Amino acid sequence: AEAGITGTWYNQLGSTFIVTAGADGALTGTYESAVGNAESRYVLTGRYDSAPATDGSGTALGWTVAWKNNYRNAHSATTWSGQYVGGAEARINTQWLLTSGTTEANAWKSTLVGHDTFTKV
Amino acid sequence: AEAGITGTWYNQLGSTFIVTAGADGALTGTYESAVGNAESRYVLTGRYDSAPATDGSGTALGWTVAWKNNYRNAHSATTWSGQYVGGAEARINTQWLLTSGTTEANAWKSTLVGHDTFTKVKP
Amino acid sequence: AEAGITGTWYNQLGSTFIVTAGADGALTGTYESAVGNAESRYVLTGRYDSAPATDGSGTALGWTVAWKNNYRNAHSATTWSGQYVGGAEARINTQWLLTSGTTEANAWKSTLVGHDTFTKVKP
Amino acid sequence: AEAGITGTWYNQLGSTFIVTAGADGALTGTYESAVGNAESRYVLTGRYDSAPATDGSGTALGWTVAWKNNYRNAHSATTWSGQYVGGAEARINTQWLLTSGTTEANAWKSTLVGHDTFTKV
Ligand SMILES: O=C(O)CCCC[C@@H]1SC[C@@H]2NC(=O)N[C@@H]21
Ligand SMILES: O=C(O)CCCC[C@@H]1SC[C@@H]2NC(=O)N[C@@H]21
Ligand SMILES: O=C(O)CCCC[C@@H]1SC[C@@H]2NC(=O)N[C@@H]21
Ligand SMILES: O=C(O)CCCC[C@@H]1SC[C@@H]2NC(=O)N[C@@H]21
Ligand SMILES: [Cl-]
Ligand SMILES: [Cl-]
Repeated sequence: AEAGITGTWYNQLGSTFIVTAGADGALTGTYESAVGNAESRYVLTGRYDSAPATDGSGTALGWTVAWKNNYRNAHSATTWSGQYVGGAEARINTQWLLTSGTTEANAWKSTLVGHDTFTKV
Repeated sequence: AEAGITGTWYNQLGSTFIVTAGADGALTGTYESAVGNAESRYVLTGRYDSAPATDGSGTALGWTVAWKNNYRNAHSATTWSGQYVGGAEARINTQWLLTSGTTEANAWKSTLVGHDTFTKVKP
Repeated sequence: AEAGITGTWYNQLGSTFIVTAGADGALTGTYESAVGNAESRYVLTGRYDSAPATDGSGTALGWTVAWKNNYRNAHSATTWSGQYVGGAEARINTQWLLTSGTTEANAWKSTLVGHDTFTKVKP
Repeated sequence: AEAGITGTWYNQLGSTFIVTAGADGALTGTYESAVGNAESRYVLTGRYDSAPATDGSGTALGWTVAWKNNYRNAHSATTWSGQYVGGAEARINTQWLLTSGTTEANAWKSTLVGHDTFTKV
């Protein structure tokens, strides 16, 4: 179920995700990406489902980062959807969608999809 | 888009999205889905990139809804990633990922993908 | 759907899809994209699940196009996964993944996702 | 570039992918999944781009499997889109879409998305 979601997590690209999970299902924190048109920290907000089921399943959650801060504005946003699994080795396994603002003409290629796995290691 | 995004929006399935965009790039609201293991409203939170470009580009944004409220708990969460295009007929075009909590064995089938188009209602 | 799928189809972007469905569940044809780093026709191959169900369910199918022909090489490939719904107005609703070849460092940005709806033309 | 794509590959679920790559860009073979409403082998057909670029990049490719054979018909099809990287440890990194045939009513939940990594180990 929910619990040790709060913390500093890192993914395979070396990005850093620092989050706080509130008792009612809210997620707040900052994100720093190791790749892309990004630099320093960005604000993130999400939600996680605070009453996961009791057949050892993961806890579903998701969050968003709009890539604008006081250093850069990449006119895009990424949303990560996945589930947390705690235990000896806790992991957050996600799939994400990165949409950039385009003109109608380029709207067909506005969205990248990928997957990231986060650990506190 | 903060004034332009704020409002009531509906999508092709008949689901309702009520949102407020804050000066800081924040999006907060409630979502009511016309389909699925959902009932009543659910809280949503997201962000939108406040200073787009001039030009006729869309404003990127995204939000999340964990499908748990006082009436139902579906143990899943959906994230919508898309762009807002304003105008007389403003629209928000998105693609979404719906992940259900699963055992490690069934994790390969935990995520659904789709796309929704939202139309804003007057006011 | 083998007779129903066989034909010329166009999607919202103005791209052409000419296909033949074989008794064995095979799909073979050519694709012409209205957008992207593409020119002329490209070969496509796919499969479709020949014995659907009775009922008013769609026929699942999917196909791939590697964007290389005698005129252009974009070093990318797109796969479309969707369902065929026949009737007077038959449609093929799909979601696709377009992967470009990259270095390991840029692999995180190698795949685009989208959705296309195709309309069959008479004959 | 292209080359040792032909062979028997296995993914993290233990599924087996046996493919033959033709000199003009065709891929043919069989697929056996370790999970899902599937059993025994299924026919697969795909394409790979036979002239990848010369900045050590992967070779883009994709293939499809309709899940019907003489044992089962799951009324679905999966398409894998990704790139091959050869070398000491060759890998095929993909993202896939699994669409099941549904009624219009259930069309919103007809497609699963996931990612698989294949090795010859
Ligand atoms: O380039 C941009 O548009 C802004 C930075 C995007 C970074 C992406 S989001 C998904 C992937 N996971 C990460 O940790 N960073 C990249
Ligand atoms: O069934 C669930 O797990 C919760 C309800 C999911 C409803 C989905 S979210 C994406 C799509 N868009 C909608 O408006 N409703 C469905
Ligand atoms: O630019 C490329 O790499 C090759 C052309 C890609 C065209 C894409 S495939 C999905 C979408 N549907 C179309 O008909 N065209 C675009
Ligand atoms: O259950 C079905 O509809 C048929 C079997 C699906 C097996 C899937 S395809 C993606 C993932 N990768 C595998 O090797 N098998 C599963
Ligand atoms: Cl606010
Ligand atoms: Cl044939």
